[PDB]
Amino acid sequence: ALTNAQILAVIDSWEETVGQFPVITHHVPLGGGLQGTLHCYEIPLAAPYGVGFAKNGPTRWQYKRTINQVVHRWGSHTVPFLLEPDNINGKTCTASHLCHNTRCHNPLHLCWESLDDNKGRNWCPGPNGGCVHAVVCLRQGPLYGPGATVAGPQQRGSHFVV
Amino acid sequence: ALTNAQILAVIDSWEETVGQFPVITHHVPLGGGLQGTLHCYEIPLAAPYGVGFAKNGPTRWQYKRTINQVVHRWGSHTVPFLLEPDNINGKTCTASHLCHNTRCHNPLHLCWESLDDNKGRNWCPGPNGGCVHAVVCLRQGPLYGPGATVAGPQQRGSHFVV
DNA sequence: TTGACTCTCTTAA
DNA sequence: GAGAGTCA
DNA sequence: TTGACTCTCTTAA
DNA sequence: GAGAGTCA
Ligand SMILES: [Mn+2]
Ligand SMILES: [Mn+2]
Ligand SMILES: [Zn+2]
Ligand SMILES: [Zn+2]
Ligand SMILES: [Zn+2]
Ligand SMILES: [Zn+2]
Repeated sequence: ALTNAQILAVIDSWEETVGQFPVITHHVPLGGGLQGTLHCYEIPLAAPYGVGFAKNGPTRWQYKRTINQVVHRWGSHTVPFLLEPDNINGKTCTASHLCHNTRCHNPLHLCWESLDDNKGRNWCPGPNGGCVHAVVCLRQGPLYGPGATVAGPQQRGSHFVV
Repeated sequence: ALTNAQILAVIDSWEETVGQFPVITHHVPLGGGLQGTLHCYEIPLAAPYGVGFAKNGPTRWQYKRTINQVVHRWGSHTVPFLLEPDNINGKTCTASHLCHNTRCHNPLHLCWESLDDNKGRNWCPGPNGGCVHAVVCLRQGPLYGPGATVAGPQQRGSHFVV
């Protein structure tokens, strides 16, 4: 089993490599009509991606290191959290982008939480619009808003009450 | 079926059968520290479910009718919206429970919207807690809250900024 | 040991 | 959140 | 014609 | 949002 020192070494080599990714400045809604700035460290669109990185899906990557002749591989956004509990309330922990930008590997833009918590950030009003996430959102969720519902609740007869 | 008359007949028959489903009262959070009452028309747990209904999944049902000697079948919650566009902005329209209760077939608890709009209601603060859905929520979403994030954004070195 | 591909899987609407 | 097939 | 089962699929995290 | 195989 990899030691804590060895894991810290993986985390450090990961940070070293990701820190050299292109840094892209994005202006983002914070909620409450305010705008803020996020700096994403974006993995390249095509190979080569950086030492240890490889693409396993359109918006999926993995980080790989070989330690004492054994190959180890992790989801590319999971590496910052290798020393954290990997489940909570019986739910698997997932890497969760506070910037909602999959290519970003900035660990200051990631948290470690259930898939439900993760998904729900998409509709959050944002840190200046009423976010109640204990680990606060960095921005308003991209899907926040009135929605585009096509048809509302309705009945033709009188069989129902709300 | 194809004709408006035939579609109205399907909707009316569906409403008549669903109108005989047991009415179950559910007290629900509305947001803002307030609570309300919903009356769900709940499909039975086991066969027989009602004329035209059959279960295709633990929480999935279908409605079927024979028109012009041909069998026509729909997802059991889609029938109220058979006269509505089946897509919006190129995204498939889905039946969406405002009461977050799958067994419920009360059309006054259903809306017709994209899967994203549908999902996002799970985290809405609710009609008295700040819901901005244009077709308003009937209750606070069951997943609204601070979440249970295990680890927040963090770095070991000094390569990153927010 | 490393890169660049390949494949399938999870969850809850 | 969906569609469709197999039997009786 | 109607009922009661079976199977796999879609989406975007 | 994930894990794992192949080949050189
Ligand atoms: Mn996310
Ligand atoms: Mn729903
Ligand atoms: Zn980012
Ligand atoms: Zn938030
Ligand atoms: Zn209901
Ligand atoms: Zn709402």
